[PDB]
This record gives sequence, structure tokens and C-alpha cells, in this order.
Amino acid sequence: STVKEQLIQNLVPEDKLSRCKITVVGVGDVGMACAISILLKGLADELALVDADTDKLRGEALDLQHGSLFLSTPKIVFGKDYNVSANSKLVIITAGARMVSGQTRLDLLQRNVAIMKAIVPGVIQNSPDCKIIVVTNPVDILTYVVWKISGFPVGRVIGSGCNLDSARFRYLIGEKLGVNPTSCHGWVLGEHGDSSVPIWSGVNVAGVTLKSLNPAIGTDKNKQHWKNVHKQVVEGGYEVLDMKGYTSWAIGLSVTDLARSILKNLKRVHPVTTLVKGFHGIKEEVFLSIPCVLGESGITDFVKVNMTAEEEGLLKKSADTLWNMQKNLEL
Amino acid sequence: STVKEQLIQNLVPEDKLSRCKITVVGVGDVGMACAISILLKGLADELALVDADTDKLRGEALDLQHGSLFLSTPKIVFGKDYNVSANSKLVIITAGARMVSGQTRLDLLQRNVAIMKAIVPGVIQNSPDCKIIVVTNPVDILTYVVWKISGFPVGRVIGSGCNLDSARFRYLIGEKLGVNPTSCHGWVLGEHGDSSVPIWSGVNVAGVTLKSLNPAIGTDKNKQHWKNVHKQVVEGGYEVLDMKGYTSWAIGLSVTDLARSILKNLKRVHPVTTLVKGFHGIKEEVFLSIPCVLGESGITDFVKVNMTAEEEGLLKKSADTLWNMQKNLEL
Amino acid sequence: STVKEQLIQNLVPEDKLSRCKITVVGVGDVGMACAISILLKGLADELALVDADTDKLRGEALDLQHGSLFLSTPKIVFGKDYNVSANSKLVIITAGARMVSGQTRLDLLQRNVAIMKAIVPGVIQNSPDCKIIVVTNPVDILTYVVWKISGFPVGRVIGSGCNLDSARFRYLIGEKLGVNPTSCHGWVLGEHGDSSVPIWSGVNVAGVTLKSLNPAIGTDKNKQHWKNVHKQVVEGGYEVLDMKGYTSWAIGLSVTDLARSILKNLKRVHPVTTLVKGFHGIKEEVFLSIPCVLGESGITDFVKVNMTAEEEGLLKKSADTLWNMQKNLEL
Amino acid sequence: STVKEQLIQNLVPEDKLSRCKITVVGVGDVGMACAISILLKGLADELALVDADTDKLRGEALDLQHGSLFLSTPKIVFGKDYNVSANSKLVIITAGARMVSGQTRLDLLQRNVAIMKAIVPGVIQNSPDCKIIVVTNPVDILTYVVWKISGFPVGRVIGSGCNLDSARFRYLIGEKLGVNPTSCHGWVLGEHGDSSVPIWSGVNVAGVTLKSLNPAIGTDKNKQHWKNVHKQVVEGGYEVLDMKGYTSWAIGLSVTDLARSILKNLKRVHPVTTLVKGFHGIKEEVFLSIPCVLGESGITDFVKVNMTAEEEGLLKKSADTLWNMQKNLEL
Repeated sequence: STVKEQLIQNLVPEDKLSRCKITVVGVGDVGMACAISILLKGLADELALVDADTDKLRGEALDLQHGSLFLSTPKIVFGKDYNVSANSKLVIITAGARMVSGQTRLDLLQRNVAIMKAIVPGVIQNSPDCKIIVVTNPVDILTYVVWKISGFPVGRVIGSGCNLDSARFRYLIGEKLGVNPTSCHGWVLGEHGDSSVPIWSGVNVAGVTLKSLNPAIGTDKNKQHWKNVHKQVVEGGYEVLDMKGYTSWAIGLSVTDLARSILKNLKRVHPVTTLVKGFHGIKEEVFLSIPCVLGESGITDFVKVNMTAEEEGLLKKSADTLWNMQKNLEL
Repeated sequence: STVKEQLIQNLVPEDKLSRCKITVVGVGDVGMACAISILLKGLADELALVDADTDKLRGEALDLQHGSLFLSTPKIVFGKDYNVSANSKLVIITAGARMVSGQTRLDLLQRNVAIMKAIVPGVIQNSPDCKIIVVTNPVDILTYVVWKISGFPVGRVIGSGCNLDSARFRYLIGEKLGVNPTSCHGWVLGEHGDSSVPIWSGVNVAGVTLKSLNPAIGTDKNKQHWKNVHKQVVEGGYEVLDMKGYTSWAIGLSVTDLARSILKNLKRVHPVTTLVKGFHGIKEEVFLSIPCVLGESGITDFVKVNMTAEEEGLLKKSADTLWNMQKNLEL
Repeated sequence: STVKEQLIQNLVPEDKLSRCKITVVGVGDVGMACAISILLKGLADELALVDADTDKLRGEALDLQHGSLFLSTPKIVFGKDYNVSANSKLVIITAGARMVSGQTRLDLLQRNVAIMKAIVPGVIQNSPDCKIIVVTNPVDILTYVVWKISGFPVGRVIGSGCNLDSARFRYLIGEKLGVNPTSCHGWVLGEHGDSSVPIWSGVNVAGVTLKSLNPAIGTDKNKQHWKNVHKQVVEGGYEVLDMKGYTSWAIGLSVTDLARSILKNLKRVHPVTTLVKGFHGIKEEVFLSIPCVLGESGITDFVKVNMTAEEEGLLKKSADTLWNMQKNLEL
Repeated sequence: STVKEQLIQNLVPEDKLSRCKITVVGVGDVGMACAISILLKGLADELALVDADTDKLRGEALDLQHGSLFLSTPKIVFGKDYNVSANSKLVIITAGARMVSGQTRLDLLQRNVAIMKAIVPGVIQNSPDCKIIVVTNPVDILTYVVWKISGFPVGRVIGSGCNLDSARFRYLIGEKLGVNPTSCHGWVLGEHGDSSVPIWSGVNVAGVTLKSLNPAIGTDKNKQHWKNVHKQVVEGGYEVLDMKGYTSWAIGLSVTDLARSILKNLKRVHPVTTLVKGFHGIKEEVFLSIPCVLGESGITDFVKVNMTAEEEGLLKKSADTLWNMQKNLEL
């Protein structure tokens, strides 16, 4: 009778389905930049966005929706509740309390565990076999919170860690040789913040033992400027926000780069946060970041690097900072 | 003890998985071009290639394998048997008996149903809920064979149909206006070969009723050159092979464009082959191609166009050609 | 002596170059979303961002810079001046005075011509043979301003027009059939705002004369709900901002889709703004949008559609609204 | 009068242009695979294909042409002559005399310099400022021939070198750790064939000094299986052809990966062939491959690695093999 009933013909049984989604908790600039980009790629055919600030969301959501004619992801849903997350393959938590010129440290912490207790677990009740990337901040300590508060195998529960930083690093690093940050290699681990031990021991622009930045050593630590790449790194997180008044794009790209790996089962190794519970001297459910291999099923395996006496020193140190911090609950 | 046992750390339980594959039966130039391209995109994280010509395959396969460092699909497997297809989401049959300057018609037919009886069903015993794209040729009649020989809902069993042709068409068509074949629209259906009724009734370069090529009518059929676009289309299939001695690339791209749609659940409508069993006068399990909507779960729905008295005429006609042909078995 | 002087060897003459850039004036949410996306593609190997709000820029800029390790565009520059735009191939003006719940109409107009007189011309003194996409708003009237104020051939001076709207349209439109907005076709022209005559005469979901939405006509205008798709369209621009408090993503994607076409010389036809100076009755340097073909060198050619008596009516009407408005200068 | 003259409107002056092309000499399987892939990306908006086997070409060419509706490159041209190459940015020579089970060595050499004398120079007379990637084989010695026979700055004249091999390597290498070949690093240089000194000194799976494969040393050379990765590498070139009867895909991907870098000015370092004329002891216009940085303008700079006494030994050796070979002309 209708144009519908006239133009289109409904091929009988099996006229409904479902499968493999992406969901992002909260669309604060970040939650959001980590959105669009999941889109400017084909990671997900259903991307559901869960926020509690109902207003902006159905606004932002509809923006993406109007945007359809460009995406390669037909379904884009939104909810005020986690029911709207049913059967996600990957959930990315980016809700809490973001940034303030000065503030930013692990200050947004007792503050966020609260955000979590609520936000996180519950999401999980929905997509029971989900896999979580934690972006919030605090990534370490939150990964821990979530880890704890959720109760599924770390592998499933992962964190943004230093994937970010390391990248921030490869950038600057390459800013000096005149070589692509893809084409220079260096690792920064420990904490995602100011306890960041880069790990010069292993820094190419060709190969290990091959072009290790060490063999030509204008030092790299023990002097002659390069420490600064590292001081530039850390500070670098800060300087951004002071100016645009937040940390957006670059966090996004990072994550989607984590997703990319997980989803396409790339088994591309990564610096992410996990339980170093009993690695290089650390023996206490401290989650900091370490180079790990990521696939379909989470963290598969870990990569146990060669930190020099103190590279291990420093790391041993973060571990601990990060550690008492965790004498937790809402108490 | 080992570098393995030394460099990498095995994150305990859940160190194995599996999920959503692509498989291509036979790697004859086509089977193959329809391969690489599935690769120069991220449709599949596991693409298994099943051929019986064991030799060339483990050669070609290894070529792609050496090729890893570029692909975004970690696993690429090969088999002499269909066991190597376990739990594919999409199987693409491109094995039979391909082309010969002159030959090419629906000649490669009794010839191929044979290829099928064997090849097809069996593949299915493995990935029971698979979805099939039939490229072989004969696409129509084979779709039918396979349909029949397999026994799963058409929706699942699909064919290359004219997606190809229509594209071949939009090309030429646009070759004259100086407008992109994306940006010109026209549909050619019926048979994939020489019974190809384009369907001028509906041919934009803007909109329907809007810029329909009809309203300015330097005719389009009933004279003044354009029939030729169509004569150029059909012939066009032939001229290729005469020269490179086969039909490769363009068939590939087409298919992957079918996959793309299926896999990312795009619900992008397409001209593909299916059972017009009881549409526009045809009432007999004749499979020719018609504009249909494709998603995750197969053909979802059909699009019932407005063929003019004879557009319906011609189509009614193919249907039938195609039809007795189907008084089949190996008999 | 140095690691530089040690690791890398400088292959003598020809150790410097330059060529084909993208530049975006102002990074207000939009200027910005229209940024990242130019990045989540390979349109430009040098993208310079010119803003006057020096603060946020060197913040936002550095955000993208830290972001390097993901981009396929090595150079990302920023300036407080247009000198920083030298030899751009495409400049996209997105600076002025953006949005306000209610406000939004062609209010941001005397306001912006001012923004222009300054911003625009000057940019041009730098990249003399540049090509401009105008996003600001007002797109029509601004295209005109810029056109005027710059003095290069429209072809070069283009505007966002309704590429946006039409897309906004294909969306909703497809929201009802259950078909992709790529796979449904419809055109909305005239003004980018509330004088938007869609152009039902030509609306497929197959072909013109073929599946024109007209032949089944649950009307489309002259009743039985569809006008609303159009009322939904226009309103649709408004509802967004009311909520997220601005119009970001979808404008971005649109533009980059214009760039894409221009840059890769796609000669993909588009609804954009240009001088309808003497088309369908309009005879006065009124710039509204019409379906045009875009390539390397600008607008190449125009597409002269079939508006029904009044489709031509309405268009004839916008033209004029838009027209007196243009009895301009700063006077 | 015509639909053309009716549907489309010709926006006056500037209705013609030109700029930045890709050209590939000969479409032998390789010339060809290195074709399609340049397409399954947006490297070129005009790709001209020059072959002398006029027949297959206008066949293969037309195949790609029919293929339009998928490409993001509007113009695809073909010639029997080099006139059809006018103003290419990148020319890729892949014509000569390809492969034979056994044969393959630097046998296809006096044979090819001939192919060159003709093919190469002449191409250049057309696109005088072109940049050449040499794929033929012999890549080394041919790079040299071409270098010589053309007369433009090496930087411009480059070769496939070991980009290939190294990749072939990262593959196998990663086949053992269970880590992506992107995520494992190792370099193989010297000759592209059997004089391939990998360069274990520098082989990560993290960082240099960091995860160098050396520090855990199940040796890597001086025993305990890994030499084989290398023996597997070289042999690996051979085993392919024996089976599919040629080397296609993987060479293609490699090149396009060279183009990608050149064209988008990525300044991504690469192992390619160039004049090691006076590096690590070699002092004679011997072209073998070394890690170099590639951009818009050619090889920009070289990367002078740390070969161990003999890594330098072996390299010193190839150099020379490769060297007398070059006491050339057609004499």
C-alpha cells in the first residue's frame, strides 16, 4: 500500500541479526575524539555511546548520525544506561573528572574511583565477555580499580598506559634526527604521568646492537641532552592542556590504535598497563605499563625487557609510588 | 631457557581464540585478484584459501604470506581440503573452467555443475552457517546449482550477478558525460552475459524525475546512440579476455565490494543473483539478478523496480532462457 | 662528531623541497573537526593551521603534532599570520562567529563580512593560485563576499553549500526505507539554512524514471508525510546546536569530502555554492548552491537540473532573499 | 541540443589541467601487481601504463578501466610509447626477462641491460624531473645501468633493493616469536639475491640495547638456529617461483610502500639500492642496498649502520661481486 510496502521486498525469514560492537563511556572531548577516529576506520559496525549527561550526548550522537553518509558503520546508538551496551566486544571508559592547569597529577583519583564504582561494573553485567580499555587516567590505578571492581581476567581489563607517552616520545625523538616516529623506536614505561622511566637501553633508528642510540652515546641520560626528550615528554602532557584546556586528539588516536590491534587480532605488541604483580622485583598487585602483545582475546603475553640496574630501579620505584596509593576502597 | 622462553611472557589462561574468516575456493587469476583486494582492505583477519591444484596454491599462498608486513590480517591459511575452511563467515567459489576466446557463453556449464557437485557442498559441511558469493559464471545457473546442492536459504547463497556489468556500465556511461561512475547511476539486470537488459527507465546523473536520462532523451534504446553503451557493455566482457586472455581485476573488486557490504553490515543495495521465482511474471525457480539489499545476514530484502512493459518483457525472457537450461542434474 | 653527524648521512645536493598543502583558517571546533579528518585520510602532506587566537592554536596544533605517529602527513605547521600558508593548494576558511541557540540564521552576517575583509584576502596574497572552500556560514553570502573581496574565478572560490544538508537528507530519508544514504539519492538546494528547497522531482533508491520516489508517490510535498524529512532536515541543523552547543563533526566530514574530490581530481559532482548569476531565471550575482562537478581546478561545470515550475519557483525565491542581502559593503 | 549540451554546464575558462602521475613500464604479473595496489590506495590520480606488448596491455589496461567505479584515481592511460608518460612524478621500470626455475641469479643481466638501453632513457626524455624505482632485478646492477644510462642524481634513481627481503625476513622472524613483522625489526642488506648479509647486530622486538636479539643470543649466526631464518629468506625467493612460476604480489606491495613514502613525503627510512661508492671500505661506483631515508625528492640521506667486523666483511664482499660485474657496456 505504502512506498515501503511498494519499493522494498522483505526476503522472509532472517530479517534481523547482531554481533560485534564498540562502546564508549562518556563523550567528554576525549571519549569523543576516541569516537570519530574509531569511525575514520572500520573497527565497528555498531558503536554505542553511553553517557550520563543525556543532554550533550543525544546532541553529539545525532551529530555523528547526521554524519552517516561517510561512515562504514551503519549503526550508531546511544544510551543513558548500560543496557545500551549489550554484547559489546570492546568498552572504553572515558568518564570521570578531566584535567585542570596545575591539578593534573593522580589527584583526579579518589574522585574517579567513585566515578568507577558506579560507571564500570554494571556495564559489564551487560557485555559479560567484554574487553576493556581504560582511558580515564589514573589509568594505572583505575585499571586496578576496574580490574578489581569488575573481576575479569586482566587481559580483558587493559589500560591506555604509555602507548600514548611512548608515541609522544617517538615524536620528539624523531623531531631531532629528521626521521619518522615510526622509523625511530624508543620505549617509555613505568607510570603514565611523571614517574616515566623512558628506557634508553633500547632505542633504535635501525636495529638493536645495530643502531641502538647507545653505541654513539652523546650519552642519553648520564648527560648531553636527550634527558630533555624525556623531560619534554612528561612536561609535554601538561603544556597541552594549559593551552587548549584539555588533552583530546592524541589520546584518541592512541586508543583506536589499541582497538585496531585487538579487533583485527594484529598481535602487535604494545606498552599498556597490566599487573606487574611479580615482575622485575615488584611483588604486589601494582598495575603499571609494560610492553605486551595484544590480540582478539586481550593481553596474550608480556614482554620482559632489559632495564639497566636502575631502569629496573626507577620502574621498581614507580611500582611502589603507585602501590601504597592502592591501599584502597571508598574508606 | 630459550629466547622465546626468555623474551616473551605467556599471560596464563586464554592463549588461544577464533572467529570471523574469509575463504576463497581456487586462486585462478580471479579467485586470486578477489584475494589480494580482500587484503588491500580490512575485511578479514583470517583468510583461508582452498584450491585442489596444491602446487600453485602453496606457492601463491606463500607469496601472500611473505607479504605479511603490509596486511592488517594476521592469519592466512591454505588447504587441499575444506577442513581448512572451518567457521568461515564468507566463502567465495571461483573454481571451474574459465574462459576461451569464443567459447565463453553459458558453455562452461554442464562442465561446471560438475565442478560444483564436488567443490561446493562439503565446504558447507565445514562452515555450516557460512554465506556464499558465487563468482564462477554461470553465476546465475551455478547460484541455482549451489543453492540447490547446498540447501540453505538464498540470502546465504548469493551471486556476482551484474554488480559487475552495472559497474562496467556506469563506467562507459560516465565515459561520455565526463562524470564519475559513482556520480552517474544506471542498472543492468536479467542475465550476466548477453541477455542483459540494462534498465534505462531509471538512469540518473542527479535524481529520478530529476536528472533521469529519459527527460532529455537523445532516446536511450529507441535510437540515437546509447544502446551502444549497452552493446559496449556486453561485448565489453568479451573484448577483455580476447586480449589479456582472461577476466581478472574488475571481477575481484566487484566481489570485495559485495563482501564489504555483507561484512560491515552496510545494507547497501546491490544487483546480485537470487530467486526471482515469482516476481514480475517469472514463476519458476529461475535465479537471475535484481537490485537487493545486502547485510550481515545475506540478502535481507529485494528491490522491485519499474521495468517498462518490455524491460519486463526482456527480463521475463532471460528468466526463461535461463530457465529450461535448469532442467538439471548430471543426467 | 654528533649522533646526528654520526647516524645519518646527508645525500648532497637536493636536501630540501616543497609542493601541495592544505590550510585551515581558525580551529573553532569545526575548523578543527575539518582538520583531524583531513588527517584520517591522506589528502595532505603539509597542513598549516592559521588562527588568530594564538593561545589555543599552538595548543591544538601541538596536540596534532604529538599525534604524528599515526598520520601519513609529515608536516603540520601553524601561524598567527598567513605567511604560514605559502603555496597552499586548498584553503578552508572557518573563522567568524559561530552559533547561538536562537541566533543562528543569516545573523552572523554583517558580523562575518567583517571577519572576512580581514581574514580572507591577504591569505590569497600568499597562495595566489589557491582554491577556497568557505565553511563559515553565510556560506552563500560569504562565498559572495570572499568571491568579491578576493577576485579570482569562482571555480576557485567555492562553498560548503548544501553538500551538508543533502547528506543530512539522504540520512533521514534512508532512516525510513532501511537503506544506506549512499544507496538512496535526493538533492536539497537553494539556501543552506531555511530556504532549502529539497528537489523531490529527482529522488531515487535505484534510478530516475526507474525508482524515482515519485512514481509511487505517497506524494512527496503535496502531502502524505515526507515534507517532514525536509522539515526534519532544516530544523535538524538547529536541534544539534541547541544540545552539544555547536555544529562540528558532520560539517567536517562534508568538507573533507569536497577536498577529497578536488584533490584526487575525482570530478565527482556536488551540491556546492556558486554564481547562479543567470540560471533558471536568476539574473544577479547571487550565489546559492547547485549540483556542480569538482576537480583539481575548481568547479569545472554546473549541472542544470529540472526543478518543477515551483522547485524553480522556490529556488527563484531563495536567490532573491539571498539577493538584496547582498546590497553590500561595510557601509 | 544534446543531452551533454543539455545536462552539463561548462564553467568557462579553465576546463583543463594536469599534475602528478605514476607510470609503470611493462605489466608482466609484477609490473601489474605493483599496479592494482598503487590503486588500492590513493597514490596517484593519473597512472599511465607503458608496455611494448601492445596486445595484453590494452587488455589489462581496459580491465582496470572497466574497474573505475572503486578507484580514487580518475585517469588511467596506456601507451606503446613513452610519450604517454609525460610529466610523471614516479616511473617504475618492470620490464626485461623474468624468472626461470634454476635460471634466476644475476643471469637475467646482459639480457636486461639491453632491455634497458632501450626502455629506460627515452622515458626520461619525457618526464625529465621524474623519479625512478627500478624493480627489474639485477635491481642493483640495473639501478647502476639506469643510473648511468639516464644521468640524473641517484636520489632520483632508486631500486627495490632489499626492502623486499628485509620484509621477507621480518616475516619469518616473527613466524617464531608469535609477534607481528612490524613489531619485530631486523635488516638484511648487501645484495638482493644470495649475497644477503642480514645484519643481526641490530635486531629488536622492543629496542636496541633494549630487546636486541643479541643479549639473549641463542646465538644468531655463530649457531643455534636463526641463520636459517636467513637461509630461509634467500632460498625463500626461489621456492616461490618454482611453484606459482613467478614472483608477483609481495614485490608489488614492497614498491608501493616505497612510493607511499616518496609521494607522501613520509621520510620513512628504507633499505633500497644506491651508490655505496665510498662507504664502509667500498670505493667504486657499486650500487647495493643500505638503509636510507626517502621523501618527495628521492633519497635524502643515508643511514650508516654498525656492521660487525665481518657484517662489514660480507658487505665489503657483495660490493665487489656486484662490482666486476659492472665492467660494462654492450661490448
